Amino acid sequence: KLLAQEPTCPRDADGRPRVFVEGSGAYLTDPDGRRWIDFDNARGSVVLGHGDEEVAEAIARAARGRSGVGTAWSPVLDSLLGQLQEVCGGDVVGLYRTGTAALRSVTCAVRDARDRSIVLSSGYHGYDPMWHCDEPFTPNQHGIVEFLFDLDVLAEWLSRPEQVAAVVISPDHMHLGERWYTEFTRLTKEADVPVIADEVKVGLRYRAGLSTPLLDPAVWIVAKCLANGSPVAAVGGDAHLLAALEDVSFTSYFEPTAMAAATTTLRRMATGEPQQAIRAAGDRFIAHTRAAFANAGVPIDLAGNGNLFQFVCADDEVADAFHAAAAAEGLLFFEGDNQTPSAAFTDEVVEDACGRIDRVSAALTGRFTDRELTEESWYASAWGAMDGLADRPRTREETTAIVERLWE
Amino acid sequence: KLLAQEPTCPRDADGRPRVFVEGSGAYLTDPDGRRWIDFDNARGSVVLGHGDEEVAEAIARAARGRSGVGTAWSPVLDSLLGQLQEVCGGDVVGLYRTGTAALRSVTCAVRDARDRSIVLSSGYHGYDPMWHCDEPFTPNQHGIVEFLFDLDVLAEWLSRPEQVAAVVISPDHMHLGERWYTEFTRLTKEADVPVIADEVKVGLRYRAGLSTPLLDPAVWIVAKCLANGSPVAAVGGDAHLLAALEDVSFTSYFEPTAMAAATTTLRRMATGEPQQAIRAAGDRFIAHTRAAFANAGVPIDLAGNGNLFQFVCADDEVADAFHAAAAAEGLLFFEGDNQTPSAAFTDEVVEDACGRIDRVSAALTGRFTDRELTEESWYASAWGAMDGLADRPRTREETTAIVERLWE
Ligand SMILES: Cc1ncc(COP(=O)(O)O)c(CNC[C@H]2O[C@H](O[C@H]3[C@H](O)[C@@H](O)[C@H](N)C[C@@H]3N)[C@H](N)[C@@H](O)[C@@H]2O)c1O
Ligand SMILES: Cc1ncc(COP(=O)(O)O)c(CNC[C@H]2O[C@H](O[C@H]3[C@H](O)[C@@H](O)[C@H](N)C[C@@H]3N)[C@H](N)[C@@H](O)[C@@H]2O)c1O
Repeated sequence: KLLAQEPTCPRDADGRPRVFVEGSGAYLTDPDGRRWIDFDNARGSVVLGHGDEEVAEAIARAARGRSGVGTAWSPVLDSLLGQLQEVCGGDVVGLYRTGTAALRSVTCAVRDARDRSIVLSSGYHGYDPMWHCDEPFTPNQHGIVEFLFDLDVLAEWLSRPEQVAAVVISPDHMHLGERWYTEFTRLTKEADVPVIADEVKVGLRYRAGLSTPLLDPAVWIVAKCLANGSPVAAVGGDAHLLAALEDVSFTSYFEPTAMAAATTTLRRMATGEPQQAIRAAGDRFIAHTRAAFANAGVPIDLAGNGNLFQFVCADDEVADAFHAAAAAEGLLFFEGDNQTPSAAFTDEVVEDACGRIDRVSAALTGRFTDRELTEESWYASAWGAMDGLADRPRTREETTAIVERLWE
Repeated sequence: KLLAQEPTCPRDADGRPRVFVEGSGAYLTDPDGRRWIDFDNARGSVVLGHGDEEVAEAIARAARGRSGVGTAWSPVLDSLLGQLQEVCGGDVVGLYRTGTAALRSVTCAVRDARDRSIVLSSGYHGYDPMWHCDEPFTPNQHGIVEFLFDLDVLAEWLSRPEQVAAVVISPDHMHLGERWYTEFTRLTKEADVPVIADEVKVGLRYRAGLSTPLLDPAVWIVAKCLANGSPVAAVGGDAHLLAALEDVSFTSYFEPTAMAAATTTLRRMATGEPQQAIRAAGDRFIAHTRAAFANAGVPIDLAGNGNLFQFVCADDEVADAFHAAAAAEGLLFFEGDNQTPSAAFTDEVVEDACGRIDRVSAALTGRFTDRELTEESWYASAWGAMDGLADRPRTREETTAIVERLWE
């Protein structure tokens, strides 16, 4: 009753937030003492594991004033800014406390520098009202055009490039591939329109760098993979497009525990070693789960890879039964969205999660053996996770029909 | 050269950031080993003291997952929301990572609830471009009218009340008195326009509550005094005006170290004891300093009280000389803005600081003896610290003239 906001979090079947009282590594403990395996991981921001020792020791020293104070520039900030630039590229870098803040600030800065009114957008960019819209493919009141990753619509808007300030996309790699990114970049280069790569979720997710070399971003944003859940986002890119960032300052800019979490996490993420380990362990869990369901005739497949994957169910009913069965075994999934294991998802935890998937499979057998994975199932589950249209061959009339089905 | 932003921080006379390696209580240590007394305190967000051990212990435990994880609701959140509603009041509460984000979210929500386009504003509300304006007393492109705490301009805009969604003010108590607040509240009650009290700086600063009972805010925001520098801001007030906050969610919402810092700090700030101790200690420093300058012919006075005060210098040459002399003695002032001691500013620190101020006064004696504080000195100093016009008697044409001198 007290809380005016509606934060995204795991919720039970009746909509009330699931309470977890402690966590460590890959395991969460609920009030009754039951241990769950976390695949949500603070919506993908805990990439090293809950309570990671090295980060925790750095945070504790920073809370005791040993590595700088919030009053002033600290010795470690230069190394943070320098490594961000080495890993992600760009002329200049900037820092924020949320992805929402970073996305609003850089989009306004790029719009100002370009002196053009229209921004074309696909993917989620945060909660700020500037992104709200009543319908896709047309400007909202802030000049933003949602194009749902549809390149026919994008091509049309870019055929009048004079008025387009920038294209901002949150890249997805479960449902968009080489073909889509090659044509996206071809179109934007032809229009000479700068691209803002919103890599809040996928920046540093797959390797020590941005998510695909097929994109050529003028500006990038990363956050979830940067600080093991502490509130830090970073931006970088072309100096003239980010000129307006000179007016950005906020009180907690130099707060030392966030600085400790970001520097300690980035030094490790910049080696690529956590992403490689997560990839191997997650790949094993995916392969085990895919074969389990296929052998038991459960109509649920997987998209993505070990770093970032999602469940594709034939229908809503299937997804509901899956989610109840998963919860009963102590698997904590981000329901209808993407699963992002952390480095704490070791070989032993994989074994444990596979045993829990074995029991979910056994609890779903013979209930939905008839149902097929239709094109409708693939678009609906992709729409939940990457917030637009999957790259699957389709007619223009089919685009309209999908959007009519799925738009909120 | 890497940073695209210009964060507010102590800088030397050439504009380069002063670097500090470590801090404990009221003392900072610089790279050369010199100890400085901090009056800036992360722009007033460190109210207990750098490295406060009780907060550090709670942060360290939270960093190890001992009371919750960023994935999910936990009991620490229930207690925090309850503590906020108990100290500040209101129907509902919400949380943010910065004062800037909180102010933008509540202002948009209130404007949408009121279905009116004009917001009247005084004081600083954060870095977001929605507050940028070319001229005072006229609506910017977002419908916001800056009125610089001038109640004659406010009365003019409230004489046409039907299009005024809200009045948002950052209360000042160094240069605005009881008479200002009683007339402000009378005018806004008469127009039936809700008041948003931006108490990011002054909320809990002076007592265990908001800054003055002479305001009747429909919505309040606090931050600086909440978490000893960790990135937490809170809002609350009338449920119907904050209904759009149901759309607010962000990835780090459940981040446990920030919640640990806030619950621990707020528990101490809710007793009123830290603010009483700071008031007493800061008052002793102010009295000593005012007399040191006065008895040496140095044209520098002080405004405010022990919780929050500022220097008022005859002119900018005096202020520049004062700031250079202060840094030479290891006093770390928020230059040209307000000083906010922490609870680590104990009597032993007061005595040290008074000796340093004696040396500052000695360094300035004889340089500026023939200069005096004018009304222009008071308006210029107030403008830098509270971002509007001091409450001194003046006509409407004198207001225009002062603003023409000070508007940047
Ligand atoms: C790509 C991207 N850009 C910006 C942000 C905003 O960052 P902050 O949260 O730090 O401000 C994010 C945030 N990612 C959160 C999830 O967004 C989508 O899912 C839904 C959210 O769960 C919900 O809270 C929103 N109201 C709607 C949104 N569609 C993604 N499906 C999910 O994968 C993300 O974890 C970015 O991801
Ligand atoms: C009252 C108030 N509301 C909102 C904010 C924004 O909070 P966040 O910083 O967490 O986003 C603040 C912040 N206060 C910081 C200082 O602001 C003013 O000082 C100047 C700033 O330092 C500078 O960055 C700005 N460009 C201009 C601004 N005038 C206050 N004078 C200073 O006293 C504050 O400490 C609020 O204070």
